[PDB]
Amino acid sequence: HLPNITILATGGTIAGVENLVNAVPQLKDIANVKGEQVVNIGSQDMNDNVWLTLAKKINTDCDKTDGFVITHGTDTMEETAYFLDLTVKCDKPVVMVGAMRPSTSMSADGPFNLYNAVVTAADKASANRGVLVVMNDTVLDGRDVTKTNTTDVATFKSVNYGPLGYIHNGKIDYQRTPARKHTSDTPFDVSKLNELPKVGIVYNYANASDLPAKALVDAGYDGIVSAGVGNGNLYKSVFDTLATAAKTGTAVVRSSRVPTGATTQDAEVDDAKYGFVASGTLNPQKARVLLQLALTQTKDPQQIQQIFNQY
Amino acid sequence: LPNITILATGGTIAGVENLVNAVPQLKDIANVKGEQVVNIGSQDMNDNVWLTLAKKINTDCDKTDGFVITHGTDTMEETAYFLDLTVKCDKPVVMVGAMRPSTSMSADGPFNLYNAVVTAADKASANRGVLVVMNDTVLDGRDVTKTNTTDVATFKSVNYGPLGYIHNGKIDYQRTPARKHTSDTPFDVSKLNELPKVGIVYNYANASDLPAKALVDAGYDGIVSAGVGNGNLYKSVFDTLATAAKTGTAVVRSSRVPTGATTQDAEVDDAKYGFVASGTLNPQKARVLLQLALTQTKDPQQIQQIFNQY
Amino acid sequence: HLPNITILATGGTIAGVENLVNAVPQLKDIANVKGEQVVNIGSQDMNDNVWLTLAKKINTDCDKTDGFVITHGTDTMEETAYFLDLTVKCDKPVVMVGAMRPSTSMSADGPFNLYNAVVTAADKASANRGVLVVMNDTVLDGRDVTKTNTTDVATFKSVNYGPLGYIHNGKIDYQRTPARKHTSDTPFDVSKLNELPKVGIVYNYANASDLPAKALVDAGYDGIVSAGVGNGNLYKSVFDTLATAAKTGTAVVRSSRVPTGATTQDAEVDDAKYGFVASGTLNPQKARVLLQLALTQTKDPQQIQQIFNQY
Amino acid sequence: LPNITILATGGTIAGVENLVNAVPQLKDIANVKGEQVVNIGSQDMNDNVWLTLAKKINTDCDKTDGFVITHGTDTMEETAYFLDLTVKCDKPVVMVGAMRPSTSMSADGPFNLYNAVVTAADKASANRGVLVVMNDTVLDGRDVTKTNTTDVATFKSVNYGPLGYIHNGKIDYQRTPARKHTSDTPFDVSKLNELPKVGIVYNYANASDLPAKALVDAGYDGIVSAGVGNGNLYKSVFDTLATAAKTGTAVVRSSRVPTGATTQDAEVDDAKYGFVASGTLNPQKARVLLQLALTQTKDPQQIQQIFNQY
Repeated sequence: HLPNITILATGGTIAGVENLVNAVPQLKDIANVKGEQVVNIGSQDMNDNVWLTLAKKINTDCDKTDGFVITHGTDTMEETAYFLDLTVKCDKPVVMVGAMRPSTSMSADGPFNLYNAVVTAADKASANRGVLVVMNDTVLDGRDVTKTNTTDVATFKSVNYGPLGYIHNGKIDYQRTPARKHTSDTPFDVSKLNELPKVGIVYNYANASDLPAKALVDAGYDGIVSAGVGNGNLYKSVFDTLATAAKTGTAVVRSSRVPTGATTQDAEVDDAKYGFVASGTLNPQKARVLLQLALTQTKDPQQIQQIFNQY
Repeated sequence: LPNITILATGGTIAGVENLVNAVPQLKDIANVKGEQVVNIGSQDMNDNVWLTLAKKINTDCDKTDGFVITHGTDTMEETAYFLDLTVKCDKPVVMVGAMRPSTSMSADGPFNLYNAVVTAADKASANRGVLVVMNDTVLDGRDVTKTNTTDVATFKSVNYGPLGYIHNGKIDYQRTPARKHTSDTPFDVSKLNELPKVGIVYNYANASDLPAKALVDAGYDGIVSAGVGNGNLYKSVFDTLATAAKTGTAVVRSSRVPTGATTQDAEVDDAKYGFVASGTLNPQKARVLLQLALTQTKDPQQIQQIFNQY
Repeated sequence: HLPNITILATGGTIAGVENLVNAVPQLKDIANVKGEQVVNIGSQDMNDNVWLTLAKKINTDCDKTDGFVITHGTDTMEETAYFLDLTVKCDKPVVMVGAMRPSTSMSADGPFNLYNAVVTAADKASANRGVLVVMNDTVLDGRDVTKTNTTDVATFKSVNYGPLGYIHNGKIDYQRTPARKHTSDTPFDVSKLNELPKVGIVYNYANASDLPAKALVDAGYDGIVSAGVGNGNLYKSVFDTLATAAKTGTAVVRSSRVPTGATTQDAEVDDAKYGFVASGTLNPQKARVLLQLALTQTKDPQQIQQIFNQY
Repeated sequence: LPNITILATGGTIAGVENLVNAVPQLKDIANVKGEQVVNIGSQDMNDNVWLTLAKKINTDCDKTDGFVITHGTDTMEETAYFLDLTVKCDKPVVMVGAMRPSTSMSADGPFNLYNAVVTAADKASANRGVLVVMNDTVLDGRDVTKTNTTDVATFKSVNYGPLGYIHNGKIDYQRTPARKHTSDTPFDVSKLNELPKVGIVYNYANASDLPAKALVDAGYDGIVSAGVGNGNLYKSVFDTLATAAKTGTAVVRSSRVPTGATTQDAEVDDAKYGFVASGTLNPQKARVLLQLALTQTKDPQQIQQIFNQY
């Protein structure tokens, strides 16, 4: 008896959706695989509608399978993974996987990546660890995982807290699990939502224009995430715009363009004075995910900060 | 002992005249003179300070043996690259800051400043471009970047590595940047009062096109895209920047991904759209080169050549 | 009411033992500190006797304090930390700390390192995580922590599974804990031992002499750890000597000189055929610690392998 | 197309004559000829193979445009440095291997070999020393090391970084090693049948002196210490090596620590004891340089100078 694993595809094939058991025939040795094409897009075009589709599908079909593998482009896999980490209520394994080389190229990584993703989704030890990303023989938690390099097959790393386990010869030695609350331990419930609160991201740098921030404010955005410099700092003109926005109903989260480390609460910005929230180790795109979901529950900055301290 | 000028741009990391008293060991390695150029937090760094610093270094080159610039860490990597392209003095120019306040336990500023002066005093530091010295390491201004929000070891040359390490006041240099810098560039800011307007837009799932449209509507000369993966763009952002490029806006594809190049000949046909690929330059560094490129040319093929040489 | 923290010193001072509350006066704000000089040596001379002294002291004095900080040289801190991780039965916090710069040098790291070590030992959340190392604002588990650079203040990293938490403004956000069994979950009990089994380490490289391995065998060593090349591979002459030793009573553990990754069981060496044990992610010096302790319980290679799979 | 010679030292990574059939895309970039020099696992690499490879490359230099050497990954970093010091051909010499078996899913060997040939065919690769090409990256033979036991991305130049990255068959080189290599070294193995005996001892808590004593008793010409921290030694190991140095044994302090230099002027008075500090050379790389140094001199001051130049 092998586990039933459902592959949900979101784009092109990473090996070579119903043909994957022929493209990677050794999947037969580890699982009974069934494939469904959910959508077909490049992940640079990933969007809220696809996120809601995936969460609802996994939650609806949880009782019909033993685990899920989602094939997904690498560019925004880290965003989808965290969205699902917060909204999936199935605690069976949910594993995302992609490929940094075309499936037609020399030494394509897709085939073995898919094999190892199925290994992970079939391992009972993978349950209750949240939504996972499996790339380059490594199991990574959906919160901390990020794409660190533009081209390397080894690009995906959990840059602050490290991987959960390594895969060798079809076996995983798990030595870690994420302590932040995920899946069925979060209050986020998207089962009935057709849309998510509007949250945009602005970058900070020398001489930064306030026009991007102002355009999101003019459009009535529900939240703005700042990709700050250093420990979440803001260029003066951007600071001025976001200070006004926070006092007129917009939720403002300070994150950082710096690729590792937390944007902390007790540094150079008096968040309580301005009504801002500090993102911790969540990078701008991950902080956007959590802020959108926070905004389904509350608009209060103190309550949003508590959310950013727990999930 | 060599004469070293410390140009301060903010608060102390260890008045500016007092640094020899804060770090008395500096007297054993250099004759130090300090000047306060501006006094701002580096999160508020801007074009006017960049122009002031380049002009000052170029004007005072003959008056000193080397320069150390004290600077906040948040945007040091941007100022370093700007100076790397516009300074024509080939005497050492070294930037330094501190990740812990000078008043805090185990403050890093004192030894960082000591090592920055060591570097500026070392004859072997000349002709290597503008340098950043942090955590016992000499880093080239092009590749150096702040990798962590809090760690004293945050500054790293994440693609090509450091130039040398400092131990007991001595540097073993094993590398130098091949990209053209300082007097090997055509960028000459000596007579400029302002720089071309270049903004940065971020890409992510469901990204709004409104930031890009706002820069276009303001007549920006260039826009850098902090793309996903190998410089890819969310569809609506792509569409806005493609239309803008047809009108003459310079568009550089960079990446929010912290290491690796945004390459030509990947998923985006840059020649078709009139875009430029930034290579290993991250968004804020690509902005620096794009502003300077736009002092010379608006033509995308020529801008691409600049992004392949500097 | 502040916690009672005991500082156990093993060498020179890292800040500036009873004077430390004067060298770092802000310790008064976070703990009631008492210091004891256990030994006074450079950690390059660390040895079994000091290890046994420390474990027995912590176990004896557990009920007299709220947590422990051990000041220790950096060169072998990673070895002592893992030894204590396996032998301490006090589940109150035990934190090791050192300094990469002299306490008299510019920007000495010792003072703040000690402050943060006391913060960690005083945090109730630090309990039950095993023996810890606190360096450069980071809390690291004793198993995976290793010295990665010869001079950098940021040298200590948990290179396979990452840190447990980061320290900012005297507060720790713990997001991980080690899954391998430690402290009171191990069977290793050194309370009555005056000596440990003899275990030496041999290096592998091109053209490697068998003479180091032969000298340990001739001396009747109880175990030998190989610092293998790649995934625990051995130069032919070293392989030949260790194959003979394993069949004549010596325990042989394959580790690797490679600084990250596991020496795995199902690679190029048939460990069952030769009676060898694979060390997993334990580097040679850490594998020595566990092998010495395994040898207090058993000489059987299969049982030693199980130990290397659980601790 | 350039003529590239593939010298194989073990099993295939993608007979040796068949590589153009395993990787047909090689025909689009080079005229490839293969020769099997030896057939061993690289964990069994040894002095005789090193001498064979250096002599073969030096003899056949005029007959080809570049060399690729296929080699096991376990000791590739040692062979690369040996060749980096002894090859006098300044045409490209590139080493390559594979972390996954050629028969396994997503085997890395095929593309690694393709990129190695790209590198050997690129005129810009010349005069950079012996190179290792792995995971789309060109790495200098001195600093390159295997950092992980299993990862395809294991090879990194952990102190000074890579020389260039390979994308779509093109290399952007931004660095070159400053330490002297190839024809800038005095090491000449053309007439040597053997190399001086150099062994490596490890340091750790409670370390036995018996390994060191065994090498001394065998009359080893040199011993490298894999020290703790900045090249420190356990007392009993120290005492044995100090006595041996007084008798003429060459002793190099390296470090088991995987990055950073073993420096002069730290905790060990090298001049007093007659020891040599290895710098950034790890134990196995320090052995390579020490063996070659001992073909020229037994004097510790001269050996230290060699460790400061190569």
